[PDB]
Amino acid sequence: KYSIGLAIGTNSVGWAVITDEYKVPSKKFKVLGNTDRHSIKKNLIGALLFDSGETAEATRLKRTARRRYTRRKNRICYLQEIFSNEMAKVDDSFFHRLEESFLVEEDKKHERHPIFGNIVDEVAYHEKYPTIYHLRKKLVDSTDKADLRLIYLALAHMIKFRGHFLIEGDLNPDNSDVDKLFIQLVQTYNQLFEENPINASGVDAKAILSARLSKSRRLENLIAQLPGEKKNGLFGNLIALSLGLTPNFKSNFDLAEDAKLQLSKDTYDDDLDNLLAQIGDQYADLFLAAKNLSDAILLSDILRVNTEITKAPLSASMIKRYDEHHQDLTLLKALVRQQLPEKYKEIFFDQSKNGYAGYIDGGASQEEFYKFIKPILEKMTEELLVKLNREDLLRKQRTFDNGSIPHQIHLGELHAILRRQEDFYPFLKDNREKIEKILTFRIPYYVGPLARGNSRFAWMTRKSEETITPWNFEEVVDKGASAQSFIERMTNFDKNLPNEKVLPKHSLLYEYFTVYNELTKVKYVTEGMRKPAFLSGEQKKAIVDLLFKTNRKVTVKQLKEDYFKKIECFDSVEISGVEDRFNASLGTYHDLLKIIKDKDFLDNEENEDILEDIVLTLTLFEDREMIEERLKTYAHLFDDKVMKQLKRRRYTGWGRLSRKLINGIRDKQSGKTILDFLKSDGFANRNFMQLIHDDSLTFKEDIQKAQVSLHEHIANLAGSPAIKKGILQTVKVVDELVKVMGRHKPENIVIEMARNSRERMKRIEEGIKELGSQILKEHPVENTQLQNEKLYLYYLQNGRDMYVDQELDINRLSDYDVDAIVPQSFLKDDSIDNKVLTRSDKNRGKSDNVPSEEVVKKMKNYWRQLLNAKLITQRKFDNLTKAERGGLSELDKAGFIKRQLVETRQITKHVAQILDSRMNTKYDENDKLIREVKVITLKSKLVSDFRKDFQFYKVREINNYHHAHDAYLNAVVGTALIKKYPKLESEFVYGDGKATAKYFFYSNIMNFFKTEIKRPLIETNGETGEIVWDKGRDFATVRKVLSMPQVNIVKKTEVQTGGFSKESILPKRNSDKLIARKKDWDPKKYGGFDSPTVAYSVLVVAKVEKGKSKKLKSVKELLGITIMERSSFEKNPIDFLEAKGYKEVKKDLIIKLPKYSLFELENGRKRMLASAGELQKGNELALPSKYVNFLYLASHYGSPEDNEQKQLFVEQHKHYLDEIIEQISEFSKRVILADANLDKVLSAYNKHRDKPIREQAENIIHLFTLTNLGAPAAFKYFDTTIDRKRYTSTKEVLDATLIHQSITGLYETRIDLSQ
RNA sequence: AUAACUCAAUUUGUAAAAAAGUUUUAGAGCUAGAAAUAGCAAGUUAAAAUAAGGCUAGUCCGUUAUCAACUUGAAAAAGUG
DNA sequence: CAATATCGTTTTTTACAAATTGAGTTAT
DNA sequence: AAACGATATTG
Repeated sequence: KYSIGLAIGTNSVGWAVITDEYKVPSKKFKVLGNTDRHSIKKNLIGALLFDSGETAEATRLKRTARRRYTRRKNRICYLQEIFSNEMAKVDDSFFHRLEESFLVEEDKKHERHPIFGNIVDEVAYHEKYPTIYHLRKKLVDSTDKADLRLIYLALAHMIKFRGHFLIEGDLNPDNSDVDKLFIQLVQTYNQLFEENPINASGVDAKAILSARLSKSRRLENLIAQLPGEKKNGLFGNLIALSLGLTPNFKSNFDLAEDAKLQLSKDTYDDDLDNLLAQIGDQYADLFLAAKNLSDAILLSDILRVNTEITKAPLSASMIKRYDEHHQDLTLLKALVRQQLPEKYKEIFFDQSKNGYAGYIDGGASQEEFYKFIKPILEKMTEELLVKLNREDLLRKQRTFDNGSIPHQIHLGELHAILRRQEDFYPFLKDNREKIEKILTFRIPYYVGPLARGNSRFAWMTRKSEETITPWNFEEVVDKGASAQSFIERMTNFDKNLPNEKVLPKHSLLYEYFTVYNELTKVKYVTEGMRKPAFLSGEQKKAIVDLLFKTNRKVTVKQLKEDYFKKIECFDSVEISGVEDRFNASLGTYHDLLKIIKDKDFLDNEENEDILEDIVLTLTLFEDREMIEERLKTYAHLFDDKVMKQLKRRRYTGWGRLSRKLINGIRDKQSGKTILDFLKSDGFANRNFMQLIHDDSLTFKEDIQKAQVSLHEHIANLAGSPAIKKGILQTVKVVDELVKVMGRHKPENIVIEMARNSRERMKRIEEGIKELGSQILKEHPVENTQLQNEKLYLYYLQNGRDMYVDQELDINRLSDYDVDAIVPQSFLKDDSIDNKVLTRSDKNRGKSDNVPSEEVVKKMKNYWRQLLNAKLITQRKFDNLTKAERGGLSELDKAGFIKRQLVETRQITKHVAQILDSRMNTKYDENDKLIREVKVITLKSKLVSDFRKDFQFYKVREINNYHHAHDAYLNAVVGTALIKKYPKLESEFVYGDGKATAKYFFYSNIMNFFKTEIKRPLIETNGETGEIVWDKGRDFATVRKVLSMPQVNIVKKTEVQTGGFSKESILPKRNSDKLIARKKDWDPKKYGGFDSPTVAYSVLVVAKVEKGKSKKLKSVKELLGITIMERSSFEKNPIDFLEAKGYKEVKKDLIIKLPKYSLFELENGRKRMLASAGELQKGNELALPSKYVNFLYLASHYGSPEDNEQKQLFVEQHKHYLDEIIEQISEFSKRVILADANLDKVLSAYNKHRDKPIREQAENIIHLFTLTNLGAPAAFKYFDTTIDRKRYTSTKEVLDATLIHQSITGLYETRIDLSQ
């Protein structure tokens, strides 16, 4: 009877139904409602359109913040309860006056002045401590009893903005010694390098190093004062290290191995060892003197103050900003009074402008302020331009860059103060430790929410049932159980033994397994032997003992040279399981050898269980203390020093397989586990896959007896949730396409699926740094410039030709080429991973393969550097060099040309497996599946070529029909292919010398559609002789369907979700639009929110009052039920509406009208709801095919003959231009009703009738955005911007007819809103 | 087409933290003038909220997914041409 | 009532598991 | 990152 074609997209599912002649049936569907019609004819073609599914990411970030906010509230709430009793004596109303600081005087309960509750004290406080940092410093330094209130403020400010937790352990501020500490580096160097000492030279390390520039410059500046020493010289890189940077010590010391050290990465103790153990331990006291100068200079850029003057150098640093800002602003006033007085009001009164007023009172950033007076200053000062570059000019203390500041330095003052004032307040002494905890304490990430079983999100497990707090957390939260659950709730079960947890990737047993499985198919021959042979049991264990347990990685060259030669005495050997080196390696054995320094223990086979628990622990837990905790049992087996280093050794990653599978389950026969068979299987050297599939053994069936919704099922898949929206809708479409054919399943279903600025500047910034290249500090760029492919590429290649070797010219990009590495005529990859910039695609070598071996030779060296500079990926590097493995074999070639029309994407196959198992559900007599329906899958190239080649052209911007057209051409091409070539079923249909013919064949698979290349009019399958294509009638019946104007389009109506409103918190204003940020906060006094999201409009017919007397008038209107209001409304719709003003509401006439709800009006004009307030265009323009194809060609400047018979088609049919405008205008005037817009278009067209046919078509294609279904949008007719006519009312709809559609549009229910 | 491993890149989902930003109030503006309006001085800080809120009352939850109509359902979802 | 213009919270860091794509080894 | 629905402003 029939087949179904689908096109699955993120915003659309197009569908078609086709009969055996490739025709698409029409049919009469019932039409429900209260209308004149009881039926309608509908062609079974259409498309569902829908807004994108969104990721949970924004939802998550909002969520994680919501919680940061409720918890910083409880921090202050902890602090305040401690203070309550002694503060209820100094000042009854203090913690209240704070609470209501936000209220206008009128709504206040206590005195307006928060701190002291009168004007004279409050005024005085502000005079003495302009900023809270003034108060922080005094409270830390001073010894005087201080006011409980001024103490409680300093403390809360520290707790309420406690800075970051990115450093572990304790930070101690101690500069002062920087000059002596630098001269200890220069001394404890010149000891070692006796020959060529560095002149300490009274060089000002102090200033150069604690200057306010970058690290990478403070370095240049410091080797600038050192004569005849390079910034890459040994002392050069030490200084980079002392400064916090990541330098590379390799070329100094002649190493083959990279030696980079970041003092404040957690592997520094292990990397320095790896170096020192290579260069000698007589260099320990050089990475020592560079650590000493590091601890005095770590926090330069935050501190800016000699810590000899104050235990409070962070606040002092801030008071410094204050004084400077004051000093500099006094001076900047004076200077403007003298020199540019006309412009003074502007700078200092005007908040509109980014003057000092716009800085302070407006909304102007430091950046925008600094951008405004750069000019003014130099047109006038010398010192202020110094400060503006440094970004140090009229600084505020609360700023975007305080993200540096660790919780440790604020804990610093927080501590100082308590110590100071516990001398006077007994309760600050008794509670000093509670209060540092509030600053200090932080729920560990591996615990998560502190839920009591109303958190979907939560997993932590309670050691008790009390309330958790920063002080009782250890004793009430079972942190270990939680830490474990954090990881184990996310890890895979062994798919094979689903009861069993996958082992740690780095499990000693796991690695043994991984090596054996790979060592059991290593073959080898000598000269003497008749055939290549597997390894013997005995051999493996000797290979494993001598090679795997002394080298991290074992080479084939080690195998030949180190085992065979020196244990077998073969001068020759030919190995056949591995290449170059062994994929598997006992990574963990050597980790543990280097640490437990006892070979005999790791081998000893009774230690197995323990060492498998040590690694599990090293993997489950990344908290070093908890690791210590877990490892405690075994303290007795290895020295103090050896536990200190086991705990630091952490692992991540999980296996794919369990312990039971590998070395647990036995063969009944053998009493041998898998690992036993890998370790020795005699003459057969069976491998895991095999072992699990050979019926000679117990294993396959020990496994088989261990095995096991739709919406749930689709959401559990792996891909964008955007495409998973398509997937559901495509299925739901298919079930209505089945219902519509009277519950008859198709013979066939055909599915095809479809496929910035910041991340690029970091890829280059980082790239060029590591490369030691001047190109940035020589042609600065910005984030948004690198969206130019050619510019991006130029910079990713160090301004250098990828195929030649020679600078390129930033000013000649437009003359050079973006060549594809593996050519575009194999791989339709057009990403950075397959593109290169070069002065011509020529220099590549052959058009017909990877870049030549000549080129690979010359360039390889550079490609490596770019690879090492993360300026090319491994994928790109590997393609680039592939010519030096014979490049593209005539079978790799064939490989890709099949890949071009065969879907390999996992997600598409998931789609097919679902549709198959849903269509095919009945079993035969021998009890295998009866496959009633074939699920064909197609790449999107087939139907695009098919469209190019027979001139069924597509132009997306005309209307939404092409989604449906593609799905029809998918059912057509799809069913034809597997009619003509039933053997391609193995490749396209879901379920269970030669290379050049595979190519030529797949290359040409689609020929049977054509009459010449000479093929017969009628095409047939040679075996069954069934008809597959009648070139004399079938191309005609395609052209019919394409030209068919009534195609079923349908926007998915959708209840809106997300933010209540816009986020912006607006000044006060009289306006019923404004929304209360909290119940008591009338926005007429406090400001608040505008722009709520309508979750859905709702038709109210009721009565409202009118005029002084409260005469009931009668109304029918659309009321927008906002997202906030939604839960209220649904709980009691009448009550909600009554309180809005409505009366005698007719509850049975209440229509939910989601976004997009459809309305047909007067001349088949349609509108779709956007809001209770604004309508969208609801009509499609059915442009004739002749005009579509005209517009394709015209706009598009085969070969010369056809690219001429189709250019002479354009010139001959130029009447089509005026005809196409005539079309848009009969439509626009019937349905769009944008008089002035239509008339600027008519005008716009007429002026440009004098311009090439190509140009005039490119821009008629833009005119369709006047006529496009959905929200109006701006477009240009040439240089004529035509702003959007919008429908800013929903009244006209209120007596129109509501159309309620099925997903397919086929079934309807039209209601005639005249009631 | 599947399975283990290797190397790289990506995607999805979760938790813990940070800095700003905004909004009201507080930080006595001053000297003229009846008045509207001038001149000058000031400005860097702070409290609080940061989805309204919710009952389950947790140092929890609140912006993802899912949604034609009619009948049936809490619901998912079924029945309906 | 209709044309036109303005508007939209931003950014950091740490820890982790899972698919998937695609170059390679070994296998059903 | 737009796009498009909410606002104010404006004619």
